[PDB]
Amino acid sequence: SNAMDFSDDNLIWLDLEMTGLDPERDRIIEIATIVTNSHLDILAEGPAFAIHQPDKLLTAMDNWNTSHHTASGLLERVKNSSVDEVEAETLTLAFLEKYVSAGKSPLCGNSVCQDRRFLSRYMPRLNQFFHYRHLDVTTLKILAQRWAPQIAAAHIKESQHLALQDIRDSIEELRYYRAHLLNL
Amino acid sequence: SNAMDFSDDNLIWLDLEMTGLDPERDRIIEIATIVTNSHLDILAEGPAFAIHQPDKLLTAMDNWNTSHHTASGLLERVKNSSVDEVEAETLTLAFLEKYVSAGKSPLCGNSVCQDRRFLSRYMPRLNQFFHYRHLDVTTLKILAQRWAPQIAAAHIKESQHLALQDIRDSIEELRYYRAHLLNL
Ligand SMILES: [Mg+2]
Ligand SMILES: [Mg+2]
Ligand SMILES: [Mn+2]
Ligand SMILES: [Mn+2]
Ligand SMILES: [Mn+2]
Ligand SMILES: [Mn+2]
Repeated sequence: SNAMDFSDDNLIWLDLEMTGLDPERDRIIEIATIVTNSHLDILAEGPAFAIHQPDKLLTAMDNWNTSHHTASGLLERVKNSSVDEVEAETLTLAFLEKYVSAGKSPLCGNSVCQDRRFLSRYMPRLNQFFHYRHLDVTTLKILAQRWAPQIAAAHIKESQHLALQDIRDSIEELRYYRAHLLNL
Repeated sequence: SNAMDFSDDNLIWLDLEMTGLDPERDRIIEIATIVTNSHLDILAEGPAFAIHQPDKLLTAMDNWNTSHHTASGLLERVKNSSVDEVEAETLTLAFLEKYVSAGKSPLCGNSVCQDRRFLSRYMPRLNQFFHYRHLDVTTLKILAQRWAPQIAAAHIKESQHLALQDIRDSIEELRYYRAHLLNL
Protein backbone atom coordinates (compact mmCIF):
# COMPACT_ATOMS: atom_id res chain seq x y z
CA SER A 1 0.00 0.00 0.00
CA ASN A 2 0.90 3.68 -0.31
CA ALA A 3 -0.47 7.18 0.28
CA MET A 4 -0.56 8.32 -3.35
CA ASP A 5 -3.92 9.64 -4.51
CA PHE A 6 -4.56 7.13 -7.31
CA SER A 7 -7.90 5.29 -7.40
CA ASP A 8 -10.47 4.21 -9.97
CA ASP A 9 -13.16 5.54 -7.62
CA ASN A 10 -11.78 9.06 -8.24
CA LEU A 11 -13.83 11.77 -9.97
CA ILE A 12 -12.57 14.03 -12.76
CA TRP A 13 -13.90 17.57 -12.93
CA LEU A 14 -13.30 19.61 -16.09
CA ASP A 15 -14.31 23.04 -17.39
CA LEU A 16 -13.70 24.85 -20.67
CA GLU A 17 -14.04 28.33 -22.07
CA MET A 18 -14.88 28.63 -25.75
CA THR A 19 -15.15 31.37 -28.35
CA GLY A 20 -18.80 30.40 -28.70
CA LEU A 21 -21.46 27.71 -28.47
CA ASP A 22 -20.84 25.96 -31.80
CA PRO A 23 -18.35 23.09 -31.27
CA GLU A 24 -18.04 22.68 -35.04
CA ARG A 25 -17.02 26.30 -35.69
CA ASP A 26 -15.85 27.62 -32.30
CA ARG A 27 -12.63 26.76 -30.48
CA ILE A 28 -11.43 25.97 -26.96
CA ILE A 29 -9.57 28.88 -25.37
CA GLU A 30 -9.13 27.58 -21.83
CA ILE A 31 -9.00 24.22 -20.04
CA ALA A 32 -8.75 23.21 -16.40
CA THR A 33 -9.29 20.03 -14.39
CA ILE A 34 -9.58 18.99 -10.76
CA VAL A 35 -9.44 15.50 -9.28
CA THR A 36 -11.60 14.71 -6.26
CA ASN A 37 -12.32 11.44 -4.49
CA SER A 38 -15.86 10.05 -4.28
CA HIS A 39 -16.43 12.05 -1.07
CA LEU A 40 -15.72 15.24 -3.04
CA ASP A 41 -12.37 15.85 -1.32
CA ILE A 42 -9.96 17.72 -3.60
CA LEU A 43 -6.84 15.63 -4.12
CA ALA A 44 -5.01 17.69 -6.73
CA GLU A 45 -5.83 20.53 -9.09
CA GLY A 46 -4.76 20.01 -12.69
CA PRO A 47 -2.96 22.39 -15.05
CA ALA A 48 -4.90 25.45 -16.24
CA PHE A 49 -4.16 26.39 -19.84
CA ALA A 50 -5.06 29.42 -21.90
CA ILE A 51 -5.14 27.93 -25.39
CA HIS A 52 -3.69 30.11 -28.14
CA GLN A 53 -6.00 30.93 -31.02
CA PRO A 54 -5.36 33.08 -34.11
CA ASP A 55 -6.51 36.66 -33.61
CA LYS A 56 -8.64 36.65 -36.76
CA LEU A 57 -10.74 34.03 -34.98
CA LEU A 58 -10.90 35.84 -31.62
CA THR A 59 -12.17 38.99 -33.33
CA ALA A 60 -15.05 37.02 -34.85
CA MET A 61 -16.56 36.53 -31.39
CA ASP A 62 -19.91 38.11 -30.56
CA ASN A 63 -20.20 40.94 -28.04
CA TRP A 64 -20.96 38.68 -25.08
CA ASN A 65 -17.78 36.65 -25.56
CA THR A 66 -15.43 39.53 -26.37
CA SER A 67 -16.82 41.34 -23.33
CA HIS A 68 -16.49 38.44 -20.90
CA HIS A 69 -13.16 37.04 -22.10
CA THR A 70 -11.48 40.45 -22.21
CA ALA A 71 -12.86 41.29 -18.78
CA SER A 72 -11.62 38.06 -17.19
CA GLY A 73 -8.16 38.53 -18.66
CA LEU A 74 -8.51 35.29 -20.61
CA LEU A 75 -8.25 36.90 -24.06
CA GLU A 76 -4.86 38.37 -23.14
CA ARG A 77 -3.53 35.06 -21.80
CA VAL A 78 -4.67 33.51 -25.09
CA LYS A 79 -2.71 35.91 -27.30
CA ASN A 80 0.43 35.20 -25.25
CA SER A 81 -0.06 31.44 -25.03
CA SER A 82 2.32 28.98 -26.69
CA VAL A 83 0.01 26.07 -25.90
CA ASP A 84 -2.31 24.55 -28.51
CA GLU A 85 -5.03 21.91 -28.13
CA VAL A 86 -2.70 18.92 -28.40
CA GLU A 87 -0.15 20.15 -25.86
CA ALA A 88 -2.85 21.09 -23.36
CA GLU A 89 -4.49 17.71 -23.94
CA THR A 90 -1.22 15.79 -23.51
CA LEU A 91 -0.21 17.57 -20.30
CA THR A 92 -3.74 17.26 -18.90
CA LEU A 93 -3.69 13.58 -19.84
CA ALA A 94 -0.35 13.01 -18.09
CA PHE A 95 -1.84 14.64 -15.00
CA LEU A 96 -5.08 12.63 -14.95
CA GLU A 97 -3.27 9.32 -15.46
CA LYS A 98 -1.78 9.77 -11.97
CA TYR A 99 -5.12 9.77 -10.14
CA VAL A 100 -7.35 7.43 -12.17
CA SER A 101 -7.21 5.17 -15.26
CA ALA A 102 -8.84 5.64 -18.68
CA GLY A 103 -12.61 5.43 -19.05
CA LYS A 104 -13.16 5.09 -15.32
CA SER A 105 -14.51 8.49 -14.25
CA PRO A 106 -17.58 10.27 -15.63
CA LEU A 107 -17.24 13.84 -16.87
CA CYS A 108 -17.98 15.98 -13.81
CA GLY A 109 -19.00 19.65 -13.76
CA ASN A 110 -21.90 21.94 -14.70
CA SER A 111 -23.68 21.51 -18.05
CA VAL A 112 -20.83 19.42 -19.38
CA CYS A 113 -22.45 18.16 -22.60
CA GLN A 114 -21.15 21.31 -24.30
CA ASP A 115 -17.69 20.42 -23.01
CA ARG A 116 -18.09 16.82 -24.14
CA ARG A 117 -18.91 18.11 -27.62
CA PHE A 118 -15.81 20.31 -27.80
CA LEU A 119 -13.59 17.60 -26.30
CA SER A 120 -14.90 15.12 -28.85
CA ARG A 121 -14.00 17.46 -31.71
CA TYR A 122 -10.73 18.99 -30.50
CA MET A 123 -9.42 16.62 -27.81
CA PRO A 124 -10.35 13.03 -28.80
CA ARG A 125 -7.79 11.39 -26.46
CA LEU A 126 -8.91 13.25 -23.34
CA ASN A 127 -12.52 12.78 -24.41
CA GLN A 128 -12.01 9.01 -24.64
CA PHE A 129 -10.29 9.13 -21.23
CA PHE A 130 -13.65 9.74 -19.55
CA HIS A 131 -16.39 7.21 -18.92
CA TYR A 132 -19.36 7.59 -21.29
CA ARG A 133 -21.50 9.03 -18.49
CA HIS A 134 -21.75 12.47 -16.89
CA LEU A 135 -22.00 13.87 -13.40
CA ASP A 136 -23.74 17.19 -13.94
CA VAL A 137 -24.44 19.40 -10.92
CA THR A 138 -26.84 21.48 -13.02
CA THR A 139 -29.29 18.55 -12.79
CA LEU A 140 -29.30 18.96 -9.00
CA LYS A 141 -29.76 22.70 -9.53
CA ILE A 142 -32.87 22.20 -11.66
CA LEU A 143 -34.44 19.88 -9.10
CA ALA A 144 -33.68 22.36 -6.33
CA GLN A 145 -35.27 25.19 -8.32
CA ARG A 146 -38.42 23.14 -9.00
CA TRP A 147 -38.82 21.22 -5.74
CA ALA A 148 -37.01 23.31 -3.11
CA PRO A 149 -36.47 26.88 -4.36
CA GLN A 150 -35.37 28.09 -0.91
CA ILE A 151 -32.54 25.53 -0.98
CA ALA A 152 -31.41 26.49 -4.48
CA ALA A 153 -31.64 30.20 -3.63
CA ALA A 154 -29.28 29.74 -0.67
CA HIS A 155 -26.35 28.94 -2.97
CA ILE A 156 -25.99 31.76 -5.49
CA LYS A 157 -23.13 31.24 -7.92
CA GLU A 158 -21.26 34.14 -9.51
CA SER A 159 -19.23 32.73 -12.37
CA GLN A 160 -15.94 34.39 -13.29
CA HIS A 161 -15.95 32.49 -16.59
CA LEU A 162 -12.51 31.09 -15.81
CA ALA A 163 -12.08 27.31 -15.95
CA LEU A 164 -10.27 26.67 -12.65
CA GLN A 165 -12.62 28.99 -10.79
CA ASP A 166 -15.70 27.39 -12.35
CA ILE A 167 -14.56 23.85 -11.51
CA ARG A 168 -14.08 24.92 -7.89
CA ASP A 169 -17.63 26.31 -7.90
CA SER A 170 -19.01 23.10 -9.40
CA ILE A 171 -17.54 21.03 -6.56
CA GLU A 172 -18.74 23.46 -3.88
CA GLU A 173 -22.18 23.37 -5.46
CA LEU A 174 -22.35 19.56 -5.31
CA ARG A 175 -21.12 19.57 -1.71
CA TYR A 176 -23.96 21.97 -0.95
CA TYR A 177 -26.73 19.83 -2.43
CA ARG A 178 -25.34 16.73 -0.71
CA ALA A 179 -25.91 18.35 2.68
CA HIS A 180 -29.10 20.28 1.98
CA LEU A 181 -30.88 18.42 -0.82
CA LEU A 182 -29.83 14.79 -0.43
CA ASN A 183 -31.07 12.12 1.96
CA LEU A 184 -27.67 11.53 3.56
CA SER B 1 -58.87 29.72 -16.97
CA ASN B 2 -59.12 26.15 -18.27
CA ALA B 3 -58.09 22.54 -17.66
CA MET B 4 -55.74 22.22 -20.63
CA ASP B 5 -52.31 20.97 -19.59
CA PHE B 6 -50.22 23.80 -21.05
CA SER B 7 -47.61 25.39 -18.78
CA ASP B 8 -44.09 26.78 -19.04
CA ASP B 9 -43.27 24.83 -15.87
CA ASN B 10 -43.89 21.55 -17.73
CA LEU B 11 -41.03 19.17 -18.52
CA ILE B 12 -40.27 17.52 -21.86
CA TRP B 13 -38.82 14.01 -21.78
CA LEU B 14 -37.33 12.63 -24.99
CA ASP B 15 -35.63 9.39 -26.00
CA LEU B 16 -33.94 8.37 -29.24
CA GLU B 17 -32.54 5.20 -30.71
CA MET B 18 -29.75 5.49 -33.25
CA THR B 19 -27.81 3.21 -35.58
CA GLY B 20 -24.69 4.01 -33.57
CA LEU B 21 -22.81 6.39 -31.29
CA ASP B 22 -21.40 8.70 -33.98
CA PRO B 23 -23.83 11.59 -34.67
CA GLU B 24 -21.85 12.79 -37.70
CA ARG B 25 -22.04 9.31 -39.21
CA ASP B 26 -25.04 7.56 -37.65
CA ARG B 27 -28.75 8.36 -37.84
CA ILE B 28 -31.85 8.51 -35.66
CA ILE B 29 -34.09 5.48 -36.17
CA GLU B 30 -36.58 6.19 -33.40
CA ILE B 31 -37.99 9.11 -31.42
CA ALA B 32 -40.47 9.48 -28.57
CA THR B 33 -41.51 12.20 -26.13
CA ILE B 34 -43.49 12.45 -22.92
CA VAL B 35 -44.64 15.60 -21.15
CA THR B 36 -44.87 15.75 -17.36
CA ASN B 37 -45.44 18.59 -14.94
CA SER B 38 -42.76 19.52 -12.40
CA HIS B 39 -44.32 17.02 -9.97
CA LEU B 40 -43.51 14.33 -12.57
CA ASP B 41 -47.18 13.63 -13.24
CA ILE B 42 -47.48 12.47 -16.84
CA LEU B 43 -49.79 14.84 -18.72
CA ALA B 44 -49.60 13.33 -22.19
CA GLU B 45 -47.43 10.90 -24.12
CA GLY B 46 -46.12 12.04 -27.48
CA PRO B 47 -45.95 10.34 -30.89
CA ALA B 48 -43.50 7.42 -31.09
CA PHE B 49 -41.94 7.25 -34.56
CA ALA B 50 -39.88 4.53 -36.14
CA ILE B 51 -37.77 6.55 -38.58
CA HIS B 52 -37.15 5.07 -42.02
CA GLN B 53 -33.54 4.68 -43.11
CA PRO B 54 -32.15 3.00 -46.25
CA ASP B 55 -30.99 -0.62 -45.90
CA LYS B 56 -27.46 0.37 -46.97
CA LEU B 57 -27.23 2.20 -43.64
CA LEU B 58 -28.91 -0.30 -41.32
CA THR B 59 -26.73 -3.11 -42.70
CA ALA B 60 -23.64 -1.13 -41.73
CA MET B 61 -24.44 -1.29 -38.02
CA ASP B 62 -22.20 -3.33 -35.71
CA ASN B 63 -23.27 -6.68 -34.25
CA TRP B 64 -24.46 -5.03 -31.04
CA ASN B 65 -26.91 -2.68 -32.76
CA THR B 66 -28.16 -5.17 -35.33
CA SER B 67 -28.82 -7.57 -32.46
CA HIS B 68 -30.73 -5.13 -30.26
CA HIS B 69 -32.78 -3.32 -32.92
CA THR B 70 -33.81 -6.56 -34.64
CA ALA B 71 -34.75 -8.19 -31.34
CA SER B 72 -36.75 -5.18 -30.15
CA GLY B 73 -38.61 -5.12 -33.46
CA LEU B 74 -37.46 -1.57 -34.17
CA LEU B 75 -35.63 -2.63 -37.35
CA GLU B 76 -38.72 -4.06 -39.06
CA ARG B 77 -40.70 -0.97 -38.01
CA VAL B 78 -37.96 1.17 -39.59
CA LYS B 79 -37.94 -0.62 -42.95
CA ASN B 80 -41.74 -0.27 -43.10
CA SER B 81 -41.76 3.37 -41.99
CA SER B 82 -43.03 6.23 -44.16
CA VAL B 83 -41.65 8.87 -41.78
CA ASP B 84 -38.34 10.73 -42.07
CA GLU B 85 -36.54 13.10 -39.69
CA VAL B 86 -38.47 16.18 -40.82
CA GLU B 87 -41.96 14.67 -40.53
CA ALA B 88 -41.20 13.17 -37.12
CA GLU B 89 -39.75 16.50 -35.97
CA THR B 90 -42.76 18.47 -37.24
CA LEU B 91 -45.31 16.15 -35.66
CA THR B 92 -43.36 16.01 -32.40
CA LEU B 93 -43.03 19.79 -32.54
CA ALA B 94 -46.76 20.23 -33.11
CA PHE B 95 -47.43 18.01 -30.09
CA LEU B 96 -45.01 19.71 -27.69
CA GLU B 97 -46.15 23.26 -28.50
CA LYS B 98 -49.47 22.44 -26.83
CA TYR B 99 -47.99 21.72 -23.39
CA VAL B 100 -45.00 24.10 -23.21
CA SER B 101 -43.64 27.03 -25.24
CA ALA B 102 -40.23 27.09 -26.95
CA GLY B 103 -36.99 27.05 -24.98
CA LYS B 104 -38.74 26.69 -21.63
CA SER B 105 -38.05 23.07 -20.67
CA PRO B 106 -34.67 21.34 -20.35
CA LEU B 107 -34.04 18.12 -22.25
CA CYS B 108 -35.17 15.45 -19.80
CA GLY B 109 -34.13 11.80 -19.67
CA ASN B 110 -31.16 9.49 -19.11
CA SER B 111 -27.74 10.42 -20.53
CA VAL B 112 -29.30 12.90 -22.94
CA CYS B 113 -26.07 14.50 -24.22
CA GLN B 114 -25.96 11.83 -26.93
CA ASP B 115 -29.54 12.77 -27.83
CA ARG B 116 -28.74 16.49 -27.82
CA ARG B 117 -25.98 15.85 -30.38
CA PHE B 118 -28.25 13.92 -32.75
CA LEU B 119 -31.12 16.38 -32.28
CA SER B 120 -28.72 19.25 -33.00
CA ARG B 121 -27.53 17.71 -36.27
CA TYR B 122 -30.71 16.06 -37.58
CA MET B 123 -33.58 17.94 -35.92
CA PRO B 124 -32.49 21.62 -35.58
CA ARG B 125 -35.96 23.02 -34.80
CA LEU B 126 -36.88 20.49 -32.10
CA ASN B 127 -33.39 20.93 -30.67
CA GLN B 128 -33.88 24.70 -30.44
CA PHE B 129 -37.25 24.04 -28.79
CA PHE B 130 -35.59 22.87 -25.58
CA HIS B 131 -33.95 25.07 -22.98
CA TYR B 132 -30.14 24.92 -23.19
CA ARG B 133 -30.00 22.87 -19.98
CA HIS B 134 -30.51 19.17 -19.28
CA LEU B 135 -32.32 17.21 -16.60
CA ASP B 136 -30.43 13.93 -16.43
CA VAL B 137 -31.52 11.10 -14.14
CA THR B 138 -28.20 9.38 -14.81
CA THR B 139 -26.60 12.09 -12.65
CA LEU B 140 -28.77 10.98 -9.71
CA LYS B 141 -27.93 7.37 -10.57
CA ILE B 142 -24.21 8.08 -10.22
CA LEU B 143 -24.54 9.84 -6.86
CA ALA B 144 -26.66 7.00 -5.49
CA GLN B 145 -24.14 4.36 -6.59
CA ARG B 146 -21.34 6.28 -4.85
CA TRP B 147 -23.12 7.65 -1.79
CA ALA B 148 -25.91 5.14 -1.16
CA PRO B 149 -25.43 1.92 -3.18
CA GLN B 150 -28.34 0.19 -1.41
CA ILE B 151 -30.71 2.87 -2.72
CA ALA B 152 -29.36 2.70 -6.27
CA ALA B 153 -29.58 -1.10 -6.24
CA ALA B 154 -33.24 -1.08 -5.17
CA HIS B 155 -34.33 0.26 -8.56
CA ILE B 156 -32.67 -1.93 -11.17
CA LYS B 157 -33.75 -0.86 -14.65
CA GLU B 158 -33.93 -3.28 -17.58
CA SER B 159 -33.96 -1.26 -20.79
CA GLN B 160 -35.89 -2.53 -23.81
CA HIS B 161 -34.10 -0.10 -26.14
CA LEU B 162 -37.45 1.25 -27.32
CA ALA B 163 -37.73 5.03 -27.00
CA LEU B 164 -41.16 5.24 -25.35
CA GLN B 165 -40.43 2.52 -22.81
CA ASP B 166 -37.12 4.18 -21.97
CA ILE B 167 -38.80 7.55 -21.40
CA ARG B 168 -41.28 5.91 -19.04
CA ASP B 169 -38.33 4.39 -17.19
CA SER B 170 -36.49 7.70 -16.94
CA ILE B 171 -39.52 9.28 -15.27
CA GLU B 172 -40.15 6.44 -12.82
CA GLU B 173 -36.43 6.44 -11.99
CA LEU B 174 -36.63 10.14 -11.13
CA ARG B 175 -39.76 9.49 -9.09
CA TYR B 176 -37.78 6.80 -7.27
CA TYR B 177 -34.86 9.09 -6.42
CA ARG B 178 -37.17 11.93 -5.38
CA ALA B 179 -38.57 9.70 -2.64
CA HIS B 180 -35.53 7.75 -1.48
CA LEU B 181 -32.57 10.01 -2.25
CA LEU B 182 -33.93 13.54 -1.89
CA ASN B 183 -34.39 15.73 1.18
CA LEU B 184 -38.08 16.47 0.63
MG1 LIG C 1 -18.61 28.61 -18.37
MG1 LIG D 1 -30.97 3.76 -25.30
MN1 LIG E 1 -18.32 25.92 -18.14
MN1 LIG F 1 -16.46 27.94 -17.24
MN1 LIG G 1 -31.80 6.78 -24.43
MN1 LIG H 1 -33.41 4.60 -25.45
